[PDB]
Amino acid sequence: AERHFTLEARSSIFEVDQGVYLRGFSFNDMSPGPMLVVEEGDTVHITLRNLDNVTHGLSIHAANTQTSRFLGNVQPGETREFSFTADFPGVFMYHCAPGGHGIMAHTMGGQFGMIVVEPKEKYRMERELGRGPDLKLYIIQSEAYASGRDFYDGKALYVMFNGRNFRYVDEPIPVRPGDYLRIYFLNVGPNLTSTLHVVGGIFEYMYYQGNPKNLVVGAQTALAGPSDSWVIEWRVPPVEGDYTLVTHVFGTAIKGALGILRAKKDAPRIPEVRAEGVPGVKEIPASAKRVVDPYGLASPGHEHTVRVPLDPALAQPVAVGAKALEPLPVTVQMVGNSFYPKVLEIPVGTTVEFVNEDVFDLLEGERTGRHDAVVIDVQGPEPFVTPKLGHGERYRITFTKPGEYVYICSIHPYMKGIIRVYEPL
Amino acid sequence: AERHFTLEARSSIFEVDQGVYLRGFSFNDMSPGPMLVVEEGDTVHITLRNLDNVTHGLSIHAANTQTSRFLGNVQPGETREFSFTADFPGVFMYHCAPGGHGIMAHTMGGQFGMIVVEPKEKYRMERELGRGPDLKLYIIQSEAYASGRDFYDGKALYVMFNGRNFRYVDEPIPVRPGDYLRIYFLNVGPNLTSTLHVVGGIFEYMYYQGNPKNLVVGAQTALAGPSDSWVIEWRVPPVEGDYTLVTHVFGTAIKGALGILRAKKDAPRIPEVRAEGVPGVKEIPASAKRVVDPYGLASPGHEHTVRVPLDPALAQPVAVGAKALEPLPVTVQMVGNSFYPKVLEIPVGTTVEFVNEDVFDLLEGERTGRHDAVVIDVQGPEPFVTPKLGHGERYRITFTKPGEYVYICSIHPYMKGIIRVYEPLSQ
Amino acid sequence: AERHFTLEARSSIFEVDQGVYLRGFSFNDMSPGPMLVVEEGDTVHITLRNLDNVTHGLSIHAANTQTSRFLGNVQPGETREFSFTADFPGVFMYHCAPGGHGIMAHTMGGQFGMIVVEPKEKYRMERELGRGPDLKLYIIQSEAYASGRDFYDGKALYVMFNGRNFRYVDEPIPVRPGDYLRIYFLNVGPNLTSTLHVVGGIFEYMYYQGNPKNLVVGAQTALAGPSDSWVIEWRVPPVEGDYTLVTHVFGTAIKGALGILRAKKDAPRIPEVRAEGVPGVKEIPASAKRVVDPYGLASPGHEHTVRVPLDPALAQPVAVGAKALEPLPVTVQMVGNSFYPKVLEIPVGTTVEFVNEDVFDLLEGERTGRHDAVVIDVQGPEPFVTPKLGHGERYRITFTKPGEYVYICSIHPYMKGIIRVYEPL
Ligand SMILES: [Ca+2]
Ligand SMILES: [Ca+2]
Ligand SMILES: [Ca+2]
Ligand SMILES: [Cu+2]
Ligand SMILES: [Cu+2]
Ligand SMILES: [Cu+2]
Ligand SMILES: [Cu+2]
Ligand SMILES: [Cu+2]
Ligand SMILES: [Cu+2]
Ligand SMILES: [Cu+2]
Ligand SMILES: [Cu+2]
Ligand SMILES: [Cu+2]
Repeated sequence: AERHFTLEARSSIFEVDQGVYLRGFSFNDMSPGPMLVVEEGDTVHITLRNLDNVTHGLSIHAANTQTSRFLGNVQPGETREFSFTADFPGVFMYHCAPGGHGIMAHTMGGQFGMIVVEPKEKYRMERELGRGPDLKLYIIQSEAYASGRDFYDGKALYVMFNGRNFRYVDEPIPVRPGDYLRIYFLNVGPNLTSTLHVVGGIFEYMYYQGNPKNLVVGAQTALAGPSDSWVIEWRVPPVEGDYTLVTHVFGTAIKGALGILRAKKDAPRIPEVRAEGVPGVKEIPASAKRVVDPYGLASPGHEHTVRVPLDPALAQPVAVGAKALEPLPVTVQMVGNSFYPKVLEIPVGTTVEFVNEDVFDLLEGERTGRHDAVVIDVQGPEPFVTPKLGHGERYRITFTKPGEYVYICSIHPYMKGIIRVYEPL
Repeated sequence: AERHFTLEARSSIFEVDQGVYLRGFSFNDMSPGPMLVVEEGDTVHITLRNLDNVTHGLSIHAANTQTSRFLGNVQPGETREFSFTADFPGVFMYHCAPGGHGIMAHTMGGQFGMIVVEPKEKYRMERELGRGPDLKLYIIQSEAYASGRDFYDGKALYVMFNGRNFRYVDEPIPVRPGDYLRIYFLNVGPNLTSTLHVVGGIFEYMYYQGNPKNLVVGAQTALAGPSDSWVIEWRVPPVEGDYTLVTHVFGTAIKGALGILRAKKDAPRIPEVRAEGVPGVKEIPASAKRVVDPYGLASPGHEHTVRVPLDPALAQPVAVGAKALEPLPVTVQMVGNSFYPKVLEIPVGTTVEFVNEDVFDLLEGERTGRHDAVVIDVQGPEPFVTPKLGHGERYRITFTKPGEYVYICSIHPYMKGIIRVYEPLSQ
Repeated sequence: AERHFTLEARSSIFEVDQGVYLRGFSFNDMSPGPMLVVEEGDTVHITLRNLDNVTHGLSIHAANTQTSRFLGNVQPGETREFSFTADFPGVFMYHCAPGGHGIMAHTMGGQFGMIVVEPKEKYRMERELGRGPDLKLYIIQSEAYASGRDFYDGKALYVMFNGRNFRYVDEPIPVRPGDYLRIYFLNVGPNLTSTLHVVGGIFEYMYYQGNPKNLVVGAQTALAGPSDSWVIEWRVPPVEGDYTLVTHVFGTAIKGALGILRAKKDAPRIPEVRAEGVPGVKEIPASAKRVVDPYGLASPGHEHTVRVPLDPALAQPVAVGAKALEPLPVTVQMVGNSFYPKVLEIPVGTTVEFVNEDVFDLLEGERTGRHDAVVIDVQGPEPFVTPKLGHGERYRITFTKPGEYVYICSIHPYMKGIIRVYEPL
């Protein structure tokens, strides 16, 4: 058949926990984005629309043909149409791909999902039992970051199944003892490895990449690096109670990646568990505990604020050898399309040094990791507009008077920071 | 056969290097715990006893049947009895499972071990040679943490084979050139991946999860994430000398995960190398150079102490636009069933904000990641008790007078921290 | 056949990005080192020479026989000769092996490379097509570190294919639509996992370790931990354009691990891409923007400098209910054959505590992780010499007068740090 899907690139807000909101980028106002399911040999038609005010694009791992000419560098308001044949069965990632630096920077902000290509060849348990699964479960594991600095460092704030911390503890997935389950698992990462496990289960058959040829049997874990996938076949044992789904990378399980398969003889067949996030929200309620934003300003502001005391060399003349010591500059890094620290408070007389730690400094716009810092809200006498900095390039500003400045990158306008200059009354 | 094993949950202290002690939890006073070996098709009876003052439990990956109802949420002094059939051959992890948050928090404190299910189908090198191994080696790789903060961040202090840094450098494993070795390897993690390697060897046959069907041949490395396992068959080449066992993740090999197979023509046949820690101690000697405790107070105390100077906004009135700036609070995180920083020294007038960074705030007791802070050693006029905080909830306290305080969490009484408040003697 | 290769251990400087220089250790002045290619069943003769002023050695994973007796603990000026038979086909790492602690410490400084053992049994796509590859590509992924602290913590500064950030973006690899490519991939790490991917491709056949028996089919990623390898067979789809080679661990792709296969119908047949770095330099030019050195002093110096104010307990007498508080010591760690922080600036009256965080404290020289700290080129009134510290051992020094001290480890003389003591004028 011919199958058609529409993906819409957008800026969004995701509710990842009770009272916890994440700012980022989506397809169709959900993270993970819409789940696409086709059969091996189908023609797949994609319409990609950019509804945002920055450039986006698309990579789709089910296509064994050129994609970036057709689906990259999609400007604000532009549409693309692309078709391909699904020649390889299994479980595939899709994600945003503006091109260059932006492929990595946008993917980590929420722009990812799953496409399943169901094989003509039946999986082994289906063949052996003469019937299809009693239940199919589709799961994405993914990470959320508090800053571009933390993204470079591999320090995830939350890790989750289908876009919400402990989603399937709050709403346990109903199963029955004796059910043939088929699980479709994709770890999008983007940094951390996963080892998927069910407490009370040994997976009978698993298929690396979801291809029926790549058979592994009798496993306690399914090992998956970023963008690795598996199809897993397992019968629920003939005993009632909770069979917990978890990653055995326990420093990530503790951050949200744990759910429950609740086995009861009379359990209802509910709507299909798709690898899709909850719909995004329109605004942040005033009752929020935390707002996470890797690229821009986050709440509460005080947990992202660095207040620097006066350097000992500025408080008075001090020295080591011959002449007086100069004060040390205070660094603000450009890193992972963000400014680190996000909010800096310094005393009059301090020199700030911007430094670009992003590495890919070719191309332009959302395809580049070059950055500048340009004031957009001026409450002081010393507004600033830095040059555009390549990797490892630097720019110094000395602040001599009190004031407060909100600034952005002109190339990537969702990058935002604050400098405040204080003085004794 | 029917096979019976007894596991005893307890609080323990492990000597992980010369003069270096680690506080945590165990089964039977060793980390890794008792190694269990059965045959495929055996009936396995487990007796679990809780000898500690907090709740514990057990998960056992060789069981393909419901376990949490029968072995979870085991109260202090309680016993459970459970049986299952070993239907699947291989190398399996077992670990503590109070339930919920505690599964992750207790496992990282030391409560893990191995159960092996030997297959009825013989492995390929045994079949080909017509005999069993000349020596079996059972190995667990595991991590130790200085704090729950470091646990969240994946920053291990030590990484080790069978519970002690460079154990098999200090005591090399005797083998002979030409020996048929069979290695049973489990990476328990709980955070880091392993690539097992022997210097001077290429592994002939390997079996993912220890299942004979999952064959990989001719490998320089055996890739294993947390709770992944392998069985490996290899012949020692016909040349004497040291063949070093190591993980090729070299930032973890450097932390303790390296040992020696010492090949000599006249080497005695030693008893099998079991995947079990050295038994623990009851007191820490005065000779100790370091005490590590992820949940509580560590030694020396100064290496875990943050001393804050007076906020510039408190030192005098300061301003940006017009009105004076407020001082920033000093943060104490509850994270990985610990307080971070462990010891905080602040000047009078300072406000502390407790914030709960643990995420799972459901259930109760050892099953929850809710926390409070309650003073239990009062050496000042301002002892305190916070509410019980869920994820991302906060509580502020302003300290106006000098003093010191040791506090715990009432939910998890092994969590411990210190606040000291200082003031110039001139006042 | 009988094949002979010469490896020369030395100290080197690599240009890993434009204007960015990395100090470390090499074979033959390139990182990765020379690529060695043999056939299954060949006798391989190695000549190892140590051209440096510290001990080096060699481990070679293609040898299934004792190596360390013959190639370990190679003193300055020494030569070793070693032969073995290549009995196992695939893609193997080699690296420095002085012994003990130094195996890990030297390998992370750049001393690694690839040896390929081509199988007698033909790979599947070569069998099916009746001909060899149109182009062979040999790729190493490796990491670079700013400090031994960062090495312990898994925090790589750069991650790259064949020794230079975005090398194959700056110079894309020409291919033709329809080409049979065979890729020989080795992740040397030494810490991070990789998931190798081509944008617009699904890998047809892959071989774990490069052994023809270990077949995996139809994959979007090839998962590889440190020292894991693959051989990958893939046909370029019949469409012109760029097919991007990348690791899906996107926090490492963003640090330099991304390249381009540029597909054109009229592309010339270039020479095979060898898994070898760019030859090093003898001096760092005036133009340089960054010098990285995990063991020693880096540039600019101020980005590695910690300046401490006077302890509140030294400023004035303070107490917590009883007698006056003592000041807390300021820690310098010995960790990963380096001092952390690299540069420390402290006020007169401050006590410093050196602590050895390296764990392996047996053996001697480059085989041990024992360390001391000793002032060279003395130009301050209070020079120091610490004892040689084992793991977790400590030593205190109280500084009472102003001055500057450059210091080294006597055991590992390339380790270097600075302490400066300041005083009000
Ligand atoms: Ca919740
Ligand atoms: Ca030791
Ligand atoms: Ca560049
Ligand atoms: Cu995008
Ligand atoms: Cu991709
Ligand atoms: Cu920018
Ligand atoms: Cu427990
Ligand atoms: Cu488990
Ligand atoms: Cu608690
Ligand atoms: Cu070396
Ligand atoms: Cu090696
Ligand atoms: Cu040294």
